[PDB]
Amino acid sequence: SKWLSGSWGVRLIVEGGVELDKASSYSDWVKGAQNIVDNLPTVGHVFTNFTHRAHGYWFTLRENPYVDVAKEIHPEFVPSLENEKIILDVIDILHKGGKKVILYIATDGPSARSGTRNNAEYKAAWENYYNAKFDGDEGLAYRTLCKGYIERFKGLADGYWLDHVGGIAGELTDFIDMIREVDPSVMIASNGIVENESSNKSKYFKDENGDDLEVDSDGTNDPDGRKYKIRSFNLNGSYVDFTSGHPTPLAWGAPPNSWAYEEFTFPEIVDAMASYDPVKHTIKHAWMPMRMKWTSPRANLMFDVEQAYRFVRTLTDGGCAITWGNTQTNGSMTKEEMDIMKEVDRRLRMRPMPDYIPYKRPAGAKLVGE
Ligand SMILES: O=S(=O)(O)C[C@@H](O)CNC1CCCCC1
Ligand SMILES: O=S(=O)(O)C[C@@H](O)CNC1CCCCC1
Ligand SMILES: O=S(=O)(O)C[C@@H](O)CNC1CCCCC1
Ligand SMILES: [Ca+2]
Ligand SMILES: [Ca+2]
Repeated sequence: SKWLSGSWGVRLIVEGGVELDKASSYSDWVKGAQNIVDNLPTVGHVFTNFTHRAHGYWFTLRENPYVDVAKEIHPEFVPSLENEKIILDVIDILHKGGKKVILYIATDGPSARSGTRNNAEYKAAWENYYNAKFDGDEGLAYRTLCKGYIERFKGLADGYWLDHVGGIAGELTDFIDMIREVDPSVMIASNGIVENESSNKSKYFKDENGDDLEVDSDGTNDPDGRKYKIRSFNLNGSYVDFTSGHPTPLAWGAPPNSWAYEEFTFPEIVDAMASYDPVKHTIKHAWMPMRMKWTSPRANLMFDVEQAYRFVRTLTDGGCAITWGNTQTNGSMTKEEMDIMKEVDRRLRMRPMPDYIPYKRPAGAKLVGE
């Protein structure tokens, strides 16, 4: 379990399903994986894909011991037999490079009742399957489909990051139970529902009256005046091993480099890990987008090297983990981001590591309550 504590990581997006088939002719994810290994020796872990980013009906593997997905469900759910080797080769390079591998799953699956883009044809094909073979029990159908791939990733995936969990077929706990039944040693994070041991509301920082804090301004030249709440990652739900780390949503106007994360979110979990008790606690982990969008290289890059270095240092010094939300082009990390990752890595290899520039509240940055 402990490998995640103090680890920093990057994302290598691998597409799934028919989208992987379409992207394979002009992309090389093997190069992208080798690129990470060769340039980022200090990186401890890499996030990549069991499903396509944010889409539960596109998988990175094809063959499945419990279902011929192409013949029984829909051919676009799986890549070609040749292209299913992409994710396997990626994992081999990362493992051979000494990296741990966390696999992303959009758990709302083909019915797409959460963040997966709705696709009527995909949903109908899926319903035809689970009604014919599972007599209407979508939850068991979905767990069984996924089980086949969890089985194939045994020893390859070191963890799983579950998204869209409010739309999962059946009970999320049954789905997590299924994973642990296949491989009880993998680390599991869930983007909601089972992280907060105390409640099913999202956890925000609060004042003495129990009201949520709100950022008013990010600084004198804040480009977006929308106020936003500040997520806490101090979450110890029993079903998960590490915190999902999803910060306040970008679409609400919360920048991923928010000063409030340096002042509230990160110090809280650094302090939590200072008392880490594996019997009681998750490994505290942050997944911070590099840009104002998670996966679009055209979105504004929100980190320079000095702030990215402080983010990684602050969290990993304290035994937390951090993952970057990197973007990919043609199967390799976007250059402008790799340049930053490389400079972070360079500094982390120095002995002593150089001090980071101290966090100071930006000019004009303030809470509503100030
Ligand atoms: O980074 S991923 O896409 O794999 C998972 C999640 O963090 C992204 N959520 C956004 C929400 C806004 C619209 C598109 C998806
Ligand atoms: O993904 S779904 O819409 O199906 C599940 C939905 O309950 C999750 N969003 C809540 C509300 C906003 C703060 C975070 C938690
Ligand atoms: O987190 S809570 O549900 O307590 C309140 C907060 O989420 C509402 N934010 C919306 C979201 C996107 C449009 C602008 C405002
Ligand atoms: Ca949807
Ligand atoms: Ca703002």
